[PDB]
Amino acid sequence: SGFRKMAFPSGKVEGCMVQVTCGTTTLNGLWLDDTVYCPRHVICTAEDMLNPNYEDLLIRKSNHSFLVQAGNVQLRVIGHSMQNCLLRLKVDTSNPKTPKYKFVRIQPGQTFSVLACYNGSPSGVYQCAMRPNHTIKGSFLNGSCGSVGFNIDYDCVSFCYMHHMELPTGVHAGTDLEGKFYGPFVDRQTAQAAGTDTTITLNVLAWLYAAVINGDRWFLNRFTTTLNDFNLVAMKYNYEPLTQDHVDILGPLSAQTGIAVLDMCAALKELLQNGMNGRTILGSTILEDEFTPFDVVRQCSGVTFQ
Ligand SMILES: *C(=O)[C@H](C[C@@H]1CCNC1=O)NC(=O)[C@H](CC(C)C)NC(=O)[C@@H](NC(=O)c1cc2ccccc2[nH]1)C(C)C
Repeated sequence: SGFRKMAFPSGKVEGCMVQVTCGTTTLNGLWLDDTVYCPRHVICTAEDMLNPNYEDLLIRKSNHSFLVQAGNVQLRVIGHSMQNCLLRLKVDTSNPKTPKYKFVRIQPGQTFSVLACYNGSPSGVYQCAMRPNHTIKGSFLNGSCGSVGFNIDYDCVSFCYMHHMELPTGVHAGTDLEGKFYGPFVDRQTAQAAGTDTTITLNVLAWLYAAVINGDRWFLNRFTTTLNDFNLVAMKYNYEPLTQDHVDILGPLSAQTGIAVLDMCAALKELLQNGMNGRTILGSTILEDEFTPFDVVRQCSGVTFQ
């Protein structure tokens, strides 16, 4: 029993973190086989960052403009290219600790673990949700760029995020491991704001199913609702509309609890309209939206506390 925001064991990823220096800028890189991936703004000076032309900045560098350090071992750069907002540095050694891996671009609402690193050295692990507005609420200081987000399936690390910047509201933006940003953001120290955000309805619902699987039913009710009548309540409270696809995804959790999806939607509508009345759900006083249906099935027991 219990329910916590759980990150994946970070071991396979720790063995891939290195340090990349260029000029006076130092950040982290990701060392898979004979390539190190890192944000391209590593090549910027402080004044380059306000309006950089990376194509022009990069052609002014050679292989030995880049210092790559793996623990105490220096790695020699033997090639370099720009892929979108990343640099790919080819090195003379292939990482013996390279795990089975993929590069994946995640969808909004999905979760992943972040390994926060400084100077190529892991320092912390926590779980994040890609928000609807394509930011994450991370915890990043100076020197954190090149930290990666990932999921682990079996033995395969699915890298899905690399960190680049912090927005004025204190939230974070970055790219997939092909260098394409999530959201409309660019790696420039310009005026850039997060779009308005929304609550991830599919995740709130999945977490109510988690609460029932762990033996709590106090928030349920005798009513039901149509998809359309729920979405009028969703609009009022700044929740994403629920689609038939979301209902289908919640199918297995509905089967393990015997609570029909639209019956749970009626429960949520009631929670939104009436509040929680000083009570908690899985230890929380608010409706939690950073757990996917996959997160719930992963963490919860397959047997309901009936
Ligand atoms: C990576 O090393 C570093 C990590 C941030 C430092 C603090 N917390 C972080 O996550 N990222 C950077 O330094 C960015 C460099 C590239 C984008 C070229 N720069 C920033 O993150 C600054 N970036 C902004 O984008 C910014 C400032 C600003 C002011 C008004 C309106 C919009 C707006 N965007 C940060 C302020 C540190």
